[PDB]
Amino acid sequence: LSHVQQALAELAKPKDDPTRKHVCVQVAPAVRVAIAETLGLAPGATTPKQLAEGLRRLGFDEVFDTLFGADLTIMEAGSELLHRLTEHLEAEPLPMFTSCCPGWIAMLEKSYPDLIPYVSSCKSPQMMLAAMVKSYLAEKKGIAPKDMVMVSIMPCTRKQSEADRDWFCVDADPTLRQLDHVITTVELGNIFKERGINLAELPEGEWDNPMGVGSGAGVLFGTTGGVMEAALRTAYELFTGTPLPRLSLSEVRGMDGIKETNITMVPAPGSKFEELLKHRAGPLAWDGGAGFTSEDGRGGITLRVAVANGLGNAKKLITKMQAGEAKYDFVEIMACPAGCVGGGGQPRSTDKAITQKRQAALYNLDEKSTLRRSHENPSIRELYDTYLGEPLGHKAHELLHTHYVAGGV
Ligand code: SF4
Ligand SMILES: [Cl-]
Ligand code: NA
Repeated sequence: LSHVQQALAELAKPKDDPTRKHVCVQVAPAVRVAIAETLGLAPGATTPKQLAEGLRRLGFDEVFDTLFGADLTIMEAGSELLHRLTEHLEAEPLPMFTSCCPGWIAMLEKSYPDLIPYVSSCKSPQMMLAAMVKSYLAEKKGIAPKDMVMVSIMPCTRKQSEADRDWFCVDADPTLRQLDHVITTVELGNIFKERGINLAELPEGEWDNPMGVGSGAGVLFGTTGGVMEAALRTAYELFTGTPLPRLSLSEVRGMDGIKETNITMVPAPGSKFEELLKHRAGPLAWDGGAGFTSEDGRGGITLRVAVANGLGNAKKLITKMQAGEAKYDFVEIMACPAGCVGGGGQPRSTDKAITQKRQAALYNLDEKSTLRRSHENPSIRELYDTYLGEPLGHKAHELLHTHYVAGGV
């Protein structure tokens, strides 16, 4: 009856049982780093492939990395940000708010419904991957979507409410969910312990590529800095023709839980963006944007970015934004004070710095030194080229975008 119980019941069916479904799991990075703590070990003390092996030992037919879903979110959100910028340069409002945290989306709908048009229409990484699995991958494997079960392992006690939004379903049948069951880090750790599975003693397993062909997880080596940063990078690099380094946000004096950075953007020589800047020179009192110019006319825009952690802190930021005392163009609100590594589904620790330890072990040092870019991922390129079309296009909109409901759902 619980979602854990339903998922385990699907796995309990022998693989050759005529009523067996194709049971898929996707795993968030915050889960991978914290799951070792369920054994009393340090964050990161078990490897990603040990976790993949453990999941395969529970009976999962596919084991996916949610980072594949995040590459889709980066493609869509980066394009969406650049589109809003483009529309505003040529005279879907700015500022844009990210949409990946369901705690934020719940507060948005209930308490700030007038802000709905400013929020990204992107689904979350877990929902984009789920939508893809029950469309593209089902078709590829010749499996009816109703015979697919999608489970996510999340650090978050709110991701089931996200998955349960009614229209996240296949062909307007609300009982055919894109994402069926969410299991938290601690629930999964309990499942392993109840079965005598010790992740730390497992051999390395393998990931499956959600494209259904090829080796590995379908995500390239390296790190992005997360969906918000990589969406910014996508827009910035197209706008300027120059690389965006890893960001370092600074604390905002006088506002708890708020960090910021300003990103100066000069359009690439000969680009449409350069043309737009030169030729064409609501609830949130947006100031028409920050810009700069030089004596010879090489002008640019300055993108003002904020991240709010904690919903109380976000409410204070929104108050200041409405007052015009805080001026931002792109804002990420996450409900958890420490972000997802400190989510409500994570192990409890006496270590006041456990979330710092989780963040540090979240990706290895070799991968942290390497910046990767979602649009360079051959699996992502193939999916757009042969199935989705263009970011923000009709098919991408259908599978990967969503809407919001004033008053909540
Ligand atoms: S910040 Fe917290 S509530 Fe929001 S997605 Fe992450 S774990 Fe869930
Ligand atoms: Cl997600
Ligand atoms: Na594989």
